[PDB]
Amino acid sequence: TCPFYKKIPGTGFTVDAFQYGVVEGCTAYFLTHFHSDHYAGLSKHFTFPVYCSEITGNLLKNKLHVQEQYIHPLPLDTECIVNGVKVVLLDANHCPGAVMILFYLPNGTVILHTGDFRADPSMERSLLADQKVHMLYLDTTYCSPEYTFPSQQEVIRFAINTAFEAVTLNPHALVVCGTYSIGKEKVFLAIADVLGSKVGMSQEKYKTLQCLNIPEINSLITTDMCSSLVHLLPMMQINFKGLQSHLKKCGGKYNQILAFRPTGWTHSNKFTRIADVIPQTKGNISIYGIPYSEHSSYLEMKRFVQWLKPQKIIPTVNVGTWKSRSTMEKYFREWKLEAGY
Ligand code: NI
Repeated sequence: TCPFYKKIPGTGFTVDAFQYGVVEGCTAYFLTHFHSDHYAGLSKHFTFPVYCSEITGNLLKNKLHVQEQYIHPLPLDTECIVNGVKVVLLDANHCPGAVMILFYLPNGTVILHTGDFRADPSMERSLLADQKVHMLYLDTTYCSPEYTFPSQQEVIRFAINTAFEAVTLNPHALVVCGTYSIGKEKVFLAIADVLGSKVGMSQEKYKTLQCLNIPEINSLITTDMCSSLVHLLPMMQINFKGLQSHLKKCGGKYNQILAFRPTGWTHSNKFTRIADVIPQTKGNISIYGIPYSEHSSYLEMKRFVQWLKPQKIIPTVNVGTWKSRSTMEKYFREWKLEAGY
């Protein structure tokens, strides 16, 4: 059964609620982004209307084979009417095609559902600036002050410099990057660009990337592994055994692997600045864990919420424990008392 924080009161609408069978009274199903915890339950057999971005809709059609007649893509930053209710999709600064959704309820209530997001000051100059929001359904993934990590730009700078240095010192090194979902494409694309290589990958991953409207993509990716010195592999293979095994397959073209595991936050962020990060090494294989986040840091989330001044906040992440729920409620009250709304 569908939980309360996936329902939009005063509408026939749900958000990210595909794993509960037919939801009672739901006339339209919104999908914020193509990540499996959110799309869970969609397939070619789904026969209700799905509302989403253009990119999410390309993925629904080509990866899950949802039939075209039930896909309703909407443009961003554009007031649209859906079953009698005005909605707007805004860029969530998450993975490709990820949106936040503003709902203008018939009774005058305004609701913002962030989906998954990485709050940024640029959002303070979207269509959010124009009006009041009564209820915020907030991605609270990292809602605790211990969650600090660098900007995406700093992390990419570290990665490009690291890869460029290693391959310039050794022209026979291979760079490997781990993946398990869409998002974080900048990591592997930036590395390939500085090295003048295309990124090589499986047919299934190439297919996924072809759905994402990235400019000049035919120029950056390939299924021909032998022509590439940046390879993508599944995240589970990014360990000394899986990499030793991959190196065997490259037929004596390479004698070293430098690999990257983009993670979210890890506890080493408590102690170690991005500049100071070092790999785990065994023989001719080095592995860097880099904190490339597509969710708000605590400080980024706090700044967004204190700007927005919502009347009520409903968390959508870490909602399963009393300890988490209590912690999050205490922060929302601090924020409110500090800023005065
Ligand atoms: Ni996500």
